[PDB]
Amino acid sequence: RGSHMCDAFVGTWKLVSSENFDDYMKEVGVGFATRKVAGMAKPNMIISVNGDVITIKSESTFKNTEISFILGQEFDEVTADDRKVKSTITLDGGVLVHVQKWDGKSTTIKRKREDDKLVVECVMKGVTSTRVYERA
Ligand SMILES: CCCCCCCCCCCCCCCC(=O)O
Repeated sequence: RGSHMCDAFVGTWKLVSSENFDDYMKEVGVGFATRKVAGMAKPNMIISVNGDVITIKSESTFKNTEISFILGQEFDEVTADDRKVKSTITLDGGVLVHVQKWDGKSTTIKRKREDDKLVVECVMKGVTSTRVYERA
């Protein structure tokens, strides 16, 4: 009912820069055609909070996806590249930390506020991709 910690994430955000995303997708195991088309996308990310439930939507020409979750509570996620993963998202000192597990593999996506930006760091096996979003 009062202000939530994650309120700083709430809003509509647009992708403005990406680094190393193709390499990150390769490490995750994303196939050629999906990497090419997904790498071209300039998504909007819409984040909202309602009680304990955080919703993150990604809208792009490639795919529209949405996840809703409670911090610390594992859920099923079908990713944009059609991985069926088990996901858990927590808040660690202001940073949303999203761990995806599938097929004995794991990747971590961190989302944080930096100045007026929302910075998304995707990490797989030593490869990091940084994606920067600004308010739409
Ligand atoms: C981010 C949506 C468009 C690109 C879809 C990428 C599909 C393959 C990789 C899935 C990992 C998703 C990484 C999230 C990064 C982000 O939201 O910008």
